[PDB]
Amino acid sequence: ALPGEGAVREVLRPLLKQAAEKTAAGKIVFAEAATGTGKGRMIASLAAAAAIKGDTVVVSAPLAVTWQLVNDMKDIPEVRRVGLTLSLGRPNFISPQRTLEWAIDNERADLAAWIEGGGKPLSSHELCWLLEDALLLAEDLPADSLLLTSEDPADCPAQQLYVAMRSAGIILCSHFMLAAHTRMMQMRSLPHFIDTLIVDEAHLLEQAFASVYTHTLRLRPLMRTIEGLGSRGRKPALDALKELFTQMQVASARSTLNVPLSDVPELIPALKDTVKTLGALPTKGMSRDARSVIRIATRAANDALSGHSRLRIEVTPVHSYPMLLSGRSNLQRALLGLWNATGGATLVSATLFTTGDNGSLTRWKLEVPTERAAFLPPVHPAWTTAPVLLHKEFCAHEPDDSPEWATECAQTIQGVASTAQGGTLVLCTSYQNTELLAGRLGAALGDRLIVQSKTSSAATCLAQFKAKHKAGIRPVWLGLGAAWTGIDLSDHSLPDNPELDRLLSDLVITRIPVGQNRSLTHERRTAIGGFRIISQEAAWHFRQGLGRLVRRPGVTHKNLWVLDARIYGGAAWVAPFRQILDRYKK
Repeated sequence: ALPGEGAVREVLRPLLKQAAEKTAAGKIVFAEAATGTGKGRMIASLAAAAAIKGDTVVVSAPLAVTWQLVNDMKDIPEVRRVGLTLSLGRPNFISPQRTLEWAIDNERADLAAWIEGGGKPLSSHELCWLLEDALLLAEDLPADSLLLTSEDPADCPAQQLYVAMRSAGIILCSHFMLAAHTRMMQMRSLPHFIDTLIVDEAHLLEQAFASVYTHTLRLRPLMRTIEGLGSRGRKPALDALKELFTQMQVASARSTLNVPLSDVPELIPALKDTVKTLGALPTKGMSRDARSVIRIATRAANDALSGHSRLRIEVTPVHSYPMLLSGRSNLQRALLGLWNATGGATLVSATLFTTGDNGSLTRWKLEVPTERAAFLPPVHPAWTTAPVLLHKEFCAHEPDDSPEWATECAQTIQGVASTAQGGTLVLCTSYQNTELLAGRLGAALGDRLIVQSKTSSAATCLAQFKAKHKAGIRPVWLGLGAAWTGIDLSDHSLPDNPELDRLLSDLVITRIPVGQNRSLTHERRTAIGGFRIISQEAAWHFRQGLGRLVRRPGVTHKNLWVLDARIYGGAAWVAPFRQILDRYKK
């Protein structure tokens, strides 16, 4: 037996046994278990067994689920022997100054108010300024430019937090920490070699790598920084940034899209001049604020100049906030560098596969060597589907971003709000759909409707959903983005009475989530694999969206609605999404 195997639920013991075995054998184990099965105890036992063997063990997991992970591990007597610590590196926090400035710059009152409130945690010392919270507040946050770096002045609150939090057999870190560690490891805090790696919520890991390997040149705060400097080299740098912005206008007009360097050679002169000038103004007498701003800007411009990254131009015709994104479409090299510094690994997530035991997509995303992948059978008990009603109602008009489609879909959603026992989460695939559905549902569902938009984040909507449900209303949340994948809609006021959990009683998927992924990795994956990758990403996102209904066993009165007309229209390409839905009693 394994340390803490008695704490693990019986339904996970075969998964745990195979995972421990194959991980000790040097395999990258794929372990998918339904949310609410006690996966934290399984991970605790895996890490305890590995560290008991003398292995360096690292558990990479988001800080949202890290409190309970430490709680599950601190109960194992052998874990209390070999040591447990948290490597709360700088890739975990944001820069309060830069993040504030960004929030006012882009009119995000939620993010601005959270930064002004002290960055206190939405979910030793109290952890604040977390990157994951800011991402829940700005799904499109440019983490790269706002992450707390070692070049930040020590009077920064997040910098002081990192230094204080820098307070050993089992090391626990976040996905972003592990990605940044991989990056710094490959160049010419954490173990240089990972004997045993365990990744909770592995489906997020790839998104953490792409974020770490993305560079972001934001022109407005950079120019505003240089304006408040000495006149030594100010005029050339400002002229060069102006030339870069003009060239960005020209290059975005050149073709109307994630395009490479060779498609926009006009920026090449521009960025080289920019870097040159950003290195020519004297460091003598710059506060480390401006030092960070300018060095981050030079790094971003050089990564753009690399020719190995792909660029996004966001300029005046389309985006009031000028910005140059340069990300990698090929984290192949990065994640192989990771796995080569790893003896064995267990990837744990509620959603690892797409339409089956099929872990092809996820193995491609994390670039696991095919000779090390070990696909275990997924564990989904009966209670994930037993208290669920899959209703037969749906919108006849196909989802086409039209006024007519909104007019019909909103009637169906109105009926759902009419028969709902508690809250209702209506998942959407774009802000345009949210705005149309809000236009039709506003007057009737008043003081019940929550409209998630570019000005109302997923987490402010989450807090409001919880609040209006606590007040006895049956709130109806038109949500998107993290609402598909991130939110945990289980009533924390009823930890021991799941039969009374009515926080989310009716989930309504408006559209098949085709096209929710816009990352460079997925774009290249499509350019290689085709509609296979498109459909598999859709099915994966769809299973994630379904995973918001039943978060623990013993719940009752959960209703599921799928309004997409193509689901019931007899088209062949919608074949996977029906299979998943056939796991219910309609």
